[PDB]
This record gives sequence, structure tokens and C-alpha cells, in this order.
Amino acid sequence: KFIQNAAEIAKKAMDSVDPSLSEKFTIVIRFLTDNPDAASALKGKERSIVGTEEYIIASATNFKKGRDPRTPLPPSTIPDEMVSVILNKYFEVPSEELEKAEEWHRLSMGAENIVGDLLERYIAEVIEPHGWIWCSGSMVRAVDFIYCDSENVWQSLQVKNRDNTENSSSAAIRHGTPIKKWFRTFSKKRGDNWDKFPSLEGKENLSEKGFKLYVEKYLSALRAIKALEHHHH
Amino acid sequence: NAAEIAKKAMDSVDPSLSEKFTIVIRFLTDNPDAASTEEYIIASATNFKKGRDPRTPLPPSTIPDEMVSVILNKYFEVPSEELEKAEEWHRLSMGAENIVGDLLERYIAEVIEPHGWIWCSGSMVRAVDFIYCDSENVWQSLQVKNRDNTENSSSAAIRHGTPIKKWFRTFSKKRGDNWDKFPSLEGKENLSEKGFKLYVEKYLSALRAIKALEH
Ligand SMILES: [Ca+2]
Ligand SMILES: [Ca+2]
Repeated sequence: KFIQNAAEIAKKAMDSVDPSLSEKFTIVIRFLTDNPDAASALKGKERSIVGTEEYIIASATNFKKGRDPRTPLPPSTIPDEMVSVILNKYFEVPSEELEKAEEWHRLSMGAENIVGDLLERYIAEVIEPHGWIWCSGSMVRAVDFIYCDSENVWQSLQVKNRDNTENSSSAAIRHGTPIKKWFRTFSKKRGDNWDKFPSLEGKENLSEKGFKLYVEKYLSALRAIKALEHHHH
Repeated sequence: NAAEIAKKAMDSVDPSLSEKFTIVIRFLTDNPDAASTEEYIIASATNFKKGRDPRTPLPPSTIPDEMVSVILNKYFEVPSEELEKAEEWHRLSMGAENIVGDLLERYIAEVIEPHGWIWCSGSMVRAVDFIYCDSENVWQSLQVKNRDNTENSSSAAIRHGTPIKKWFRTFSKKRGDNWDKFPSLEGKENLSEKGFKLYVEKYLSALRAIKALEH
């Protein structure tokens, strides 16, 4: 459970980190004070116990960190040479393109491991104007977005990229409606699931085209950023 | 009489494995936490035999995420016309990855089973992949992994015997192989990264020839 002056801790913590996030973050802390089973230990920073002042202050940096752009990263795992032997000797992938196949495999795994994060970013850009809050970083378990609605009731939303997405999670809601759960894509079949995205202000904006346009924009911007890194060295 | 029940069950399924399967049932009778009544042993006999069937490399059945092609195109600059090719080679690489661990066991099985070790085929044995009853009747057990960080790992307690000799072929973070540290046992000398490559190429050559005659 949370300390006696949780909100005032949150405010000043995020004022040092990023003043534009302070209001939103303060509300996240209030949400976790009312709903403590959604509170999670911070990944990489587990030294601070869930609910203490030290956790609130560490959560502020974490919450902001979560919103910095991620670069699509192929894993640093050196590939198995026997994978290439199988591509060449069974699947008849030409021997001179084996190195290429190896790299695109790694890029494809890098693409896969950031799509979940970009989905949250897309959704956040659309629904944060209307008062919803993307719970960025790892301080919140199970819930990806929160909203204190016009009736002062906590709404909460979980998104997955796929229906068979690995990290399933649930947390108990002491005060609020049940967590709305939604997945973008099907593992069983082609197509998307935006039609059944839970009702909330701004919902009509959200779609697969919208998400595709967000991703083109985010990667274009990011490419341009890394171009400026080489000019600044 | 679990040994006699194990004998009969495997005589029904495949008599060529009845000797090896019985010794594995003896191993799980002494070390029941490695086990993954009479009906269990009948079921196991099929599982163990199934694990010895030649397995084809199969790309996953799964439907690709359309956004992966977009990220390949728009971040990593893979051309429009090559995206489908990239998608398919990714699927093929996963199917290759999904079988290398199996090919590794079969290779080791070919070498060390003639020296009285037994391949724990199928998934009836948790963690442990090979076993042996040494000259003084003690259970030596061996657990093989393709990579040091290989995605999933399942584990068991040794009740009676020496600890589980653990070993992996390749490293996640650096190039090369780890065959130099393979556990001491009869036939260790014939196991290498080159022996394995040759075994895989001959294995896949034979599969391709079978697939040619079928269609
Ligand atoms: Ca989730
Ligand atoms: Ca989350």
C-alpha cells in the first residue's frame, strides 16, 4: 500500500524530471493508491519497494524513460551456423544469400519486439488529448491506459498486439470498472480487431490504417534523428 | 513389476526400443521427479517411440504481422519487392531453429548409444536427454541444450545418482562452439562441431531424397 502524502511526492518528483508529465503522473499514482494490486516493482530498479517515497521518485524517471523513442533493435545473439546449413541444404536457399537471410531474420525479430511498444504509442497519441493516460514504463501491471471519467470512476485498458501474446496479466480493481482487454491481431487468421476496440472518447479515430500511418511517421522521424547523429558525430 | 510392464508395452509399439525403454523406466523409478501406474507406462512407450521418428523442418503455421514488413521497409530500408522474400526466410529460419535441438540429440544418439547410453526420446523425461547405468550401477545423466540461453528450460531433481551433467553447444554472445567441454563418457571423442555438421548435411540430404520420390 501507498504512503500518506503519495500525490505531493509524485508532483515534485516529475517536476524535476519533466514538468509536462507531472499532472498525468500524479493521476497514475492516485490510481495505484486506490488500486494497489496494479502497482508493480520497477524493472531494473527493484531496490525501491512498491509504495514508498523512493519508489514514487524512481517511478517518475521510469515513467518518462518509457516515453523516449525506442530504436528497432535486432538482437545481439550471434546466429547459429546450423540454421544456415538447414536453409541451404533442406530449404534450397542459395548459399550466397545465406548471410542476407541471417540478417533479415534478425531484423524481423527486431521489428517484432518493438511493434507492441509502437501500438501503445499510437494509441497514446490518439487518446491522451481526451484525458486518458498511457502508463509508460513498468510501474503499472496489467493496465496500459487509465482514465478518471466524467463520473470520477477509474477506467482502465490493457492492449496486446496478438491474441496469443506471451505476457498476459491481470490485476484486481478495488475502485473502478473491470479492466478492458483488447488485442490487435489474430494468431489463428489474417485481419485485425480494431472494430471491437472498447468504447471511449476518440475511439472512431483508431484503426489499422491509423496505426500504419503512425508507424511510418515514427520511423521516418527516427531515421531523420539518427541522420543528425552522424553529422553531430 | 514396472520393468516387465514397460517391456510388454514397448513390445506392442516397437520391439527394437524395448531394451532402451525398460532401462529408462528403471531410471524414472529411481528418480521420479524427472517423470513428465500401468497406464502411464503404456502412454510413455508411444511418446518415446514417436521422438525417434524422422522429423521434417517446418516453418511455423502462424500468420505474419503486416507491421513487421513495414518496419523492415521503412526503418531498415528493405525494398518493397524483397519484403515477401524476407518474410518467408524469417519463417524458414524459425523452422530451422525449431529443429536444430532435435538434430543435435539425434547426432549425439548416433554416437553414444552404441556405448550403452540411451537417448531419452520424446518428452517423457523432464530436462534429462541421455542416461547410463555405469559398471557400479549408478545413474549418470546428461542434459543437452543448443544455446547457453536456449529459449525454454525445464528441470528435475536427482534422487539417486550423480548430478545432471549439463552442456550446451553454442554461445549467445560470442562466435564458435563449446564441444571442448562435452562431458566425459564413452564416445565423447567422436563428438565435434564438424561431426554434427556432417550428420546434419547427410540427414537433410536423405530427407530431400525421400521428398523427391513422394512427389
Ligand atoms: Ca499487457
Ligand atoms: Ca504496460
